[PDB]
Amino acid sequence: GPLGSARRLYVGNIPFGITEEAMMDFFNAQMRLGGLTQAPGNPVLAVQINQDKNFAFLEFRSVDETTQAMAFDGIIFQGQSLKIRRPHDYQPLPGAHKLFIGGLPNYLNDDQVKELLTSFGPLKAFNLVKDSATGLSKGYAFCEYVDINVTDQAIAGLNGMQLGDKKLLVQRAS
Amino acid sequence: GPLGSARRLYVGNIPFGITEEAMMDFFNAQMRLGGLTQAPGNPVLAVQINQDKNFAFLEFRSVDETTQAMAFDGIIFQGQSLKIRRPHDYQPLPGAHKLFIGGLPNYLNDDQVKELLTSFGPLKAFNLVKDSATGLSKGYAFCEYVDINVTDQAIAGLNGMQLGDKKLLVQRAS
Repeated sequence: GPLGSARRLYVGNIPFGITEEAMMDFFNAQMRLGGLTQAPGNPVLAVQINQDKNFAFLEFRSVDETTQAMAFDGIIFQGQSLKIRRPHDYQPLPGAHKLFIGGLPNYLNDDQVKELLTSFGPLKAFNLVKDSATGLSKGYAFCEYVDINVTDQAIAGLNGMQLGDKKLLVQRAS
Repeated sequence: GPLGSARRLYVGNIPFGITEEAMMDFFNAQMRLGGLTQAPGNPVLAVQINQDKNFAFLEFRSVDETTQAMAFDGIIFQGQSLKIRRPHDYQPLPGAHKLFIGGLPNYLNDDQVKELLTSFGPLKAFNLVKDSATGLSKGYAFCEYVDINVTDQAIAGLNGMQLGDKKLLVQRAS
């Protein structure tokens, strides 16, 4: 559900043969050295390793320390660059990363506007704002990417871009 | 398998007539005497002796204790100085020869993908990655050959291979 999986992280590319205790000790040490821990003690409570598919799940004692540990993505552990991700059934709340897109040509329809956006990744929400009586586009839209990490990429790739006689605006809607 | 040779050592210059039990007793006693054990009990599980060529292999219960026993090179047994070495197939960096196989037709199952790989020799590890929900192949797999010397020939033979619709990507997984 909406509040599920908030204290766990997926860790991929773990070093071959590593133990759960070693992984646990490494992350707890890094949390402390890196200044990511928010109270005395160990933020990582447990590590569950799948040796066959070479991945682990970390369980944290708190929601906010789980979030902080996302910053370890790519950290090198016994020669291996670790892949750190949210669990697949973790989701931010609806609208958390809604985008505003302004400066669109009024003659473009929904699908045409969406084509520009979906080049960065799939969308879980989209609406092109139209005049209700005439059905004509007002030249701005909102969207949300399935993968929320795509949000900053769309902004970086589209914001301030030339588009016809306009300069496109793409920013977080709140 | 990979770690299997991480728990063995070669012993040379063994005196004539020595038994496997006497050798096992000797090394367990040495490990305990040196304070080199990381748990109660016996670190050496088994000894295999070749009387004709005057050598033995030791098998240990743990990777760390095997590494500790490297310190016994030159140790005196029945008046003779023993030669202690890693097995020739010892892997200093574990997983160095794990392969990634990508671009597989998504209808192929475990045995079919293995049939492609085993033409170059027997595997010690294999897994085809599947969607846990549907049980359907994601179109990539990992493996490890029993003989790591075969690895580069497999890459040479399989990488870039046209497989019906598909082109295979075969490389060290890292």
